[PDB]
Amino acid sequence: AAEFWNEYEDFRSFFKKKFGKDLTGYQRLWAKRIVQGKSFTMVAPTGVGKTTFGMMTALWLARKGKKSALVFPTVTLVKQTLERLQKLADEKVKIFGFYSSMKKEEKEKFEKSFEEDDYHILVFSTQFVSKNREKLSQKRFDFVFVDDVDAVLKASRNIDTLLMMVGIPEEIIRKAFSTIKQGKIYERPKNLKPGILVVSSATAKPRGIRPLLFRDLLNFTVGRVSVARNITHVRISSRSKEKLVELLEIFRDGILIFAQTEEEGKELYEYLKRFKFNVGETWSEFEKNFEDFKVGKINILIGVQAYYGKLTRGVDLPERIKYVIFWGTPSGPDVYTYIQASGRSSRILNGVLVKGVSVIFEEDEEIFESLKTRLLLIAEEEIIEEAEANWKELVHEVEESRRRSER
Repeated sequence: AAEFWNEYEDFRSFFKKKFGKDLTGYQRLWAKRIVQGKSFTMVAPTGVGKTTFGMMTALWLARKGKKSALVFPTVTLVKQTLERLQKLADEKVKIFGFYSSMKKEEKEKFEKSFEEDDYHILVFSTQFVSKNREKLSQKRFDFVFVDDVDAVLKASRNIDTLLMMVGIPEEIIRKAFSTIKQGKIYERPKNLKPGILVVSSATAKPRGIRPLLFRDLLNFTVGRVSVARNITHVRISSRSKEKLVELLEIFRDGILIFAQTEEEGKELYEYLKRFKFNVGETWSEFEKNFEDFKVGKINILIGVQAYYGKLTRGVDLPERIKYVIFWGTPSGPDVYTYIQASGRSSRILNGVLVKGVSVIFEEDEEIFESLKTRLLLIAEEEIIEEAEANWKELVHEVEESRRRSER
């Protein structure tokens, strides 16, 4: 249901009349948001009417004299949307588009009204945004629809451009980021009333600190942290293979070791094999070493830190994977790789979010401190020092949480 229902049914009707069919499940949901002036990420598959909704919404906003911008990754998408719009458009609505392979006549029409603010709907690509950041940031759109997600996150300058495009002053963006950098949360001014920002998808390769400005300014998150987690993060201020040996001696079983490089991984594999530990590697034979580890044949599994890796993301065994050890912090620092990797030790099993332990071996105070603040902003989780870690109690929490799971 929706408070502001009257605007929802007014949207619902207009859609069915113009488009011809009724809003779909996702579209209804999205509809109830747009009606309330909430921005959001379109978490849905392809072919369920993502572009159609953005298009129809812009049309519905034009009736009330509100302006929209529709940003696409390709030119053909710009054309196709322009064509569809001008066919569905009424007599009043002013619609203009722009791409490089456009006629000089049609180009000047766009540039004329663009400067004169004589438009209701604008359609251009992500390239256009890169060429016209200055001019764009000087305009406020009630609705901005971004189809390409990576483009938004490729340059920190991009995020700022959209933000200002939705009526968020540059001064407020600086103060917001200045606040977020310190690790605090920024309380946007309640009298600002920004426009609607809608991002079509979520990047399979997110990067940066910038993407957090949507969280405090438009109250939505571009990135895809996990629903929830129960992980204890502990840091070891060195690379002591023997500080490691005495950890494996109490952990004993269900251990994953992520090395920065395949070279350092082999070195670590040699050392542990030399001390007669039951260890296996994943760079040579993954399918077989993981199944042995899965069945209990192998106690320790060593791998290589990679964003979309087999061991970092793919593996799904909360009942088997209890402890995650990082031989050096993922290069970057790569909080998203650390996040995915440490999540192997903690997820829902038979109605219990089991307890997981993540240990980081980092000697570089500088690199570790970066990882710490970033983990705090993204996953709202902290990393404790070895001296605050009660290993016996941690091992207990790991075993006890997997009994309450069997219940």
